[PDB]
Amino acid sequence: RPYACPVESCDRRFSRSADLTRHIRIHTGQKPFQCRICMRNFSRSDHLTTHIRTHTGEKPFACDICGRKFARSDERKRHTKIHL
DNA sequence: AGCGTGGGCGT
DNA sequence: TACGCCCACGC
Ligand SMILES: [Zn+2]
Ligand SMILES: [Zn+2]
Ligand SMILES: [Zn+2]
Repeated sequence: RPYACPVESCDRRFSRSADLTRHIRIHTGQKPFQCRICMRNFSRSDHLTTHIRTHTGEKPFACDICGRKFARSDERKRHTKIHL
């Protein structure tokens, strides 16, 4: 990790410089992606993609056991474990 | 449950 | 750079 955050209060370090460039948005407060629906801003395009599903009700991820649908794969993952 | 949001990293 | 997921933490 040759790339450290130059911010005074922060001690984080990164392997790839591009990851620090993304991280630095936490301190500058830049949120480049906007929701056309509710006008809310987001720091990441991937998080913007999933936020919009809270409006459309789109749920691409169904549980392998019962078939209950989820907007994000991680919610389905958190759910599947309840069948154990 | 509903879902924000950072870290690791692949395309 | 710009984007897209997995994985995880958090409220
Ligand atoms: Zn920092
Ligand atoms: Zn929105
Ligand atoms: Zn299920």
